[PDB]
Amino acid sequence: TFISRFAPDQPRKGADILVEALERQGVETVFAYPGGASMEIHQALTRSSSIRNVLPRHEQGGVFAAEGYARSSGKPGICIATSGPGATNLVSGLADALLDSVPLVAITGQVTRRMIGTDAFQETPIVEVTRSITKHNYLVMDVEDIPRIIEEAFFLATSGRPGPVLVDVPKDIQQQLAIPNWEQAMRLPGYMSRMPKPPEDSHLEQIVRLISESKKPVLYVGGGCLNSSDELGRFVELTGIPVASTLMGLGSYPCDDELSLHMLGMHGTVYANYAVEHSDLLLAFGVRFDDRVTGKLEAFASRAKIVHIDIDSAEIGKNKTPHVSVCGDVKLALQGMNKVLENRAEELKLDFGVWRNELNVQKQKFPLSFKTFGEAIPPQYAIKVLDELTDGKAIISTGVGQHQMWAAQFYNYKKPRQWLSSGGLGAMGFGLPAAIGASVANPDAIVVDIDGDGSFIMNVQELATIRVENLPVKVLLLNNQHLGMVMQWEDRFYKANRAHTFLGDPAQEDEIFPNMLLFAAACGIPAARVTKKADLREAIQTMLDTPGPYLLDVICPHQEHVLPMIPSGGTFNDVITEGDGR
Amino acid sequence: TFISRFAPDQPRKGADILVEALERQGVETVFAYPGGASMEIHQALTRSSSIRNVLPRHEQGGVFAAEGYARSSGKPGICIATSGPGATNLVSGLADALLDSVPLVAITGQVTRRMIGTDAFQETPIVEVTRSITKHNYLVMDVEDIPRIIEEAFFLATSGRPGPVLVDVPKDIQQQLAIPNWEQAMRLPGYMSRMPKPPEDSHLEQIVRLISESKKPVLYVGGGCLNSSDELGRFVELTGIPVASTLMGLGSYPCDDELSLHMLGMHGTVYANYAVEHSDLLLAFGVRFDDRVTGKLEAFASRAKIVHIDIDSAEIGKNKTPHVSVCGDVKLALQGMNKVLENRAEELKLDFGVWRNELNVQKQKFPLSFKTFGEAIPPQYAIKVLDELTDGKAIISTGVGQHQMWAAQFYNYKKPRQWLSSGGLGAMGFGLPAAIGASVANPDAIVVDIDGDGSFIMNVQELATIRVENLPVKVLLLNNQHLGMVMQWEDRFYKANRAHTFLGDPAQEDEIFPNMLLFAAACGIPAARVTKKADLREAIQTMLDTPGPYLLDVICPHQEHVLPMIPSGGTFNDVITEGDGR
Ligand SMILES: Cc1cc2nc3c(=O)[nH]c(=O)nc-3n(C[C@H](O)[C@H](O)[C@H](O)COP(=O)(O)OP(=O)(O)OC[C@H]3O[C@@H](n4cnc5c(N)ncnc54)[C@H](O)[C@@H]3O)c2cc1C
Ligand SMILES: Cc1cc2nc3c(=O)[nH]c(=O)nc-3n(C[C@H](O)[C@H](O)[C@H](O)COP(=O)(O)OP(=O)(O)OC[C@H]3O[C@@H](n4cnc5c(N)ncnc54)[C@H](O)[C@@H]3O)c2cc1C
Ligand SMILES: COc1cc(OC)nc(Oc2cccc(Oc3nc(OC)cc(OC)n3)c2C(=O)O)n1
Ligand SMILES: COc1cc(OC)nc(Oc2cccc(Oc3nc(OC)cc(OC)n3)c2C(=O)O)n1
Ligand SMILES: Cc1ncc(C[n+]2c([C@@](C)(O)OO)sc(CCOP(=O)(O)OP(=O)(O)O)c2C)c(N)n1
Ligand SMILES: Cc1ncc(C[n+]2c([C@@](C)(O)OO)sc(CCOP(=O)(O)OP(=O)(O)O)c2C)c(N)n1
Ligand SMILES: [Mg+2]
Ligand SMILES: [Mg+2]
Ligand SMILES: [Mg+2]
Ligand SMILES: [Mg+2]
Ligand SMILES: [Mg+2]
Ligand SMILES: [Mg+2]
Ligand SMILES: [Mg+2]
Ligand SMILES: [Mg+2]
Ligand SMILES: [Mg+2]
Repeated sequence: TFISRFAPDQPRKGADILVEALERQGVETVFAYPGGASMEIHQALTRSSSIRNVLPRHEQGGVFAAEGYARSSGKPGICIATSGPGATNLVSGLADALLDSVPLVAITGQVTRRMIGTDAFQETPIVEVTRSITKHNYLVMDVEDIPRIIEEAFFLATSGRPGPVLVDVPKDIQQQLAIPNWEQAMRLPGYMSRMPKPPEDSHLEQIVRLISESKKPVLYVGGGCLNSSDELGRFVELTGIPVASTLMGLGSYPCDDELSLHMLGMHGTVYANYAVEHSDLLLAFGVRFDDRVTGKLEAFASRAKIVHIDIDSAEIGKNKTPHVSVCGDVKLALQGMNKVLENRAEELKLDFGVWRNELNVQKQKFPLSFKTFGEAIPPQYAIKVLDELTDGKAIISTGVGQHQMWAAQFYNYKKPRQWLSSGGLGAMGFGLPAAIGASVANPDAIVVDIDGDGSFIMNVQELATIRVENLPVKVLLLNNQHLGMVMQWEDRFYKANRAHTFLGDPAQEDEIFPNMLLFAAACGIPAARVTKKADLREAIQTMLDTPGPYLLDVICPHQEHVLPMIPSGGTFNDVITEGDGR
Repeated sequence: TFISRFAPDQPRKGADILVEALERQGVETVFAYPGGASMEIHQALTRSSSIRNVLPRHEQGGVFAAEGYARSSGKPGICIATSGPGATNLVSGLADALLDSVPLVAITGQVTRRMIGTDAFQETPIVEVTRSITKHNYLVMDVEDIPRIIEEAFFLATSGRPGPVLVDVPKDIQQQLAIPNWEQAMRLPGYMSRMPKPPEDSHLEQIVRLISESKKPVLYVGGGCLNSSDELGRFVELTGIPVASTLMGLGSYPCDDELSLHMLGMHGTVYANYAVEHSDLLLAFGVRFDDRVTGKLEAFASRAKIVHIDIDSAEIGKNKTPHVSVCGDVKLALQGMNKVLENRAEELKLDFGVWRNELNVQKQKFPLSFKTFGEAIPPQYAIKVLDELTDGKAIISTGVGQHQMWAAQFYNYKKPRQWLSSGGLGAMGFGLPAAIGASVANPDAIVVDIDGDGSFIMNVQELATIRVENLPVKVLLLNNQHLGMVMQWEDRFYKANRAHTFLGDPAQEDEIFPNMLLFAAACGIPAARVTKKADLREAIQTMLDTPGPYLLDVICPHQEHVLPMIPSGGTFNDVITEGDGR
């Protein structure tokens, strides 16, 4: 039973109704940067005893923190910004949350209703701007609509295929007094009628039928399974089907497991892509057949009967056409199939040991590998050490590029929501703010941002946030002085012709530039650099053991390449397994 | 006569046609951050001998630098970004260029034409996103359209009311070979037919008629006069009409002049707003009657006959209704009126010395003023010293907030395009990147970014750009540890209740946090802090005299308030002339 801070017959500002609407949704933390058009909302926030604000240093930091909070917890992330430049600074995070299906509620102040459309001070038509990069959005045109719109926004952000919802609030509405009605019905008839039903036995029985008729089945699991860890693990017990995972799926099934093929796709393992190439049954659970995974679609799982279970009917049959499909929550489908697989266990007698052995041979002939050169630190190796000293139990966020691939390849995620990474939009500068949100949501966890030097500098101002919020964020900075992934493509496809990929100072080209230790020092954050592989284990242990935030600058030879690699639009037969920038 | 690097019968990549299209427009400098979907464009850029790239550390830095380049030079600023997160990171700069009418051409890489609409890797529907915040934009659907679209984009960005134009280029189009045709006609029939004619004598003669019948005329000049410095100065010679200027107009008429009323509006001088309040003729040249200037519209220039000259007919009669108008280039109108005023000089005998004296009394009773407390540095005073040691000849860029108002109030701009400031959107984080673009366009000028500690940290990563580009950018950081302007409004309208406006570390609240000197040190930029007013003159001289970039952290009491202040929607009779946070 909720207790308002206001008498139920007492008028209060729209801003106060908006904050109480958040309290009534269970919101505990928001990421809010104030300005003129949201001041009223900030004033109302100080009157709340149950909502904490984490002040970022840039609204892009605020929205990426909100995403970290959501991805690391399964709760919606809440960001708040002023009008105009506040709102436009959210845009990369909105697009990012929409592409990765992350639940987010973004609230923007706006000029007054009578000023809308007049090229007013700090006016942006943010509802127009963000229509194509949000799941839904709203312009509040009457203070009495605030309760319903906030309720609809959380409902839409968190139900179905999750995503971002933006709510735009004119300053005059924030100031208007009213008595809220907390019992209005949501006004979403179409969306609620198009919500998937629980899966039917008919369809689940057909999937189990297909499994029992198959000799080479592969599971293809993605971000849709992040709430299905238990059900999926049980399903693999009852079937012994080996598991390939997308970049968004990492940790749905444990990486340190004998049935795990690890990641498939452009930079997937040779054995994961082999499994899919030669499978005769493809169980695609919570995946969207993106071409970073599939390569050339006609060549992808070309001898497989394809089962697709997705909560979004628009995904089913979009790129690849399944033989069987379920439109619904993969968690319910797994539960239902598990009962069938348990009851008919002795009748079914499922054994894929011959397929599993065929894959385990590929696993032994073509494992993930890296070279050690003299005493230079291999980035791959630094991530393996971090895995060992954290016992695969850290929350890992990353930037985008080679280090992101290595954080996926060389750390064994044990649970979903340990891995926080921008996959569909691939936004640099995500890792540090995302780690801020993850640490706020999981204040007892080990939180490590595995970052690149180009990604890290983009939202470096959030080091200040980490300090004043006294968050124990660890930064494993893999520093190769380049835009590594663009550099790799220059090496393989442009004859190593460099086009603006070097991030250091060309006037002193053998100096580490910038000196990231001084960024940390500027914000009172302990830091160290490590250059020799022999010093790595101790350096990483110091970072872990030192209380509070810590930056470790890990210097890496820049000629490393992420392998394997299927070029864009290619087939398994195109996989590249050797080479680097030397 | 232009010399291609390609034979005129030789096919080359669309990327190479795009770069040569820029060369043919006279482009010398671009601000380009590479990614996968723009790599081809970056490769083609390295093949150009005439185009230099300035690599920013964040695309928001790139676009704000492009704006600095444009505002400081009168040329279009050119920024280039990859697809997806590259493109979304431009958005605040696009909206900013559209609100301040800054010419800008933004080029974004895009996924291939067949991938558009498939939720592809790093795909953003950027043409949809930016339609309402650009003057125009384009999606290139055929390599043969590149010459025409680039020509149209520069034409639209620079003609008429200038603004940003975005061009979105699919990666397959960048790779396609073709032979460009450099002689296609622009396809802009409607826009070119709606282009204003040279002003008619009928309308110019009526304006001079009104002047000669007036006893209290005021000039109200804005960003539209930035190319009319000579004509406007001559016009003031022939008429002796005193000049009030908007924040975007600063320097069109010299600040250090006896006829200058300085800035009008919410934070205008008492005498400028008085002049307008009591005028009987308002000459509104290159201004858009924004309500940061007008306050309550009915009360604004309520006894004046209003003349409005604007290049955009949509502005004429929008907010205030003129008695006379010219739709056209204010530079041509001034030239035309100057001939009339010269020929009929002895017949007209214009003398407003009685009005000018009435204003000069207001100038003496209510000048701009500040308090000095002990040995604390007044920010107002620090800007006056900078004015003196630079002889009012520096290019000044700023962030947004109190320091922005003080940079407008206490520096005497002598020419247009010395002042680079975000006025309509008011985007924090603009000052440092804008100074980068200004220094690249004016490599011999004194370039000073007068910044606040909240604005400065937002794009602090561009310190790296300044270093490797070896740009002599000076940073006068006015550091009050707060979001000053939001703090001021908290003081006057919310009983000093602080809602997330303190930027320092509350655990050690009397320490300067962060330590901006270490940000500069991280990027190899000389820096110093100054805290005592007696040390200010020397500290600023050191910054000016030390070659190359330099950061000066100027510590300021946070209780300062920008005065005067007409509250939003108010009238002259509401002006606030005293008070602060003490
Ligand atoms: C540099 C770089 C390289 C990359 N290379 C690779 C790569 O080699 N391999 C790779 O896998 N990725 C790679 N990507 C990531 C990539 O672009 C996509 O982000 C990823 O492939 C898509 O993940 P997904 O298929 O799991 O779909 P998601 O984006 O995770 O979407 C989840 C899907 O499940 C559905 N869903 C959600 N909830 C449920 C539910 N309860 N029940 C049923 N369905 C549900 C949604 O409707 C959607 O279809 C790379 C990214 C970058 C930046
Ligand atoms: C914190 C803050 C406080 C502010 N307070 C103030 C304030 O007290 N005073 C103030 O003035 N501003 C203030 N502003 C700035 C403000 O919001 C607007 O940016 C400014 O008032 C508008 O400038 P402008 O009228 O010159 O129009 P601009 O934005 O400069 O537009 C120029 C106008 O001229 C036209 N034009 C362009 N070229 C030509 C040409 N060749 N011939 C004819 N017409 C042309 C365009 O069509 C347009 O109508 C403040 C901003 C901030 C961030
Ligand atoms: C905190 O410092 C400042 C400064 C400033 O102008 C310099 N504005 C704002 O808030 C706004 C932000 C955006 C639009 C605004 O316009 C506005 N808002 C109103 O809300 C009631 C009324 C109004 O009357 C014109 N104008 C306003 C505004 O508060 O005027 N805050
Ligand atoms: C499927 O076939 C194609 C063809 C093509 O251009 C011919 N583009 C794309 O998608 C992209 C979309 C966006 C960026 C792209 O470049 C890119 N993609 C990467 O995927 C991980 C990495 C990378 O590193 C530089 N560049 C690519 C890219 O496939 O080149 N796919
Ligand atoms: C906001 C933004 N701008 C540009 C991007 C385009 N990309 C990339 C890619 C893969 O999307 O190909 O396009 S990755 C990348 C370079 C990575 O820099 P690093 O972290 O310091 O080095 P690391 O050694 O790769 O770990 C760029 C420039 C991007 N995604 N986001
Ligand atoms: C991207 C962005 N986010 C928030 C903004 C809303 N505003 C402002 C305003 C005037 O637009 O009122 O809204 S000014 C301001 C605080 C200024 O920080 P400072 O430079 O360190 O301190 P100074 O002492 O004022 O010089 C904020 C938070 C903004 N405009 N841009
Ligand atoms: Mg605002
Ligand atoms: Mg069947
Ligand atoms: Mg080793
Ligand atoms: Mg790097
Ligand atoms: Mg790209
Ligand atoms: Mg008349
Ligand atoms: Mg003094
Ligand atoms: Mg930044
Ligand atoms: Mg400040």
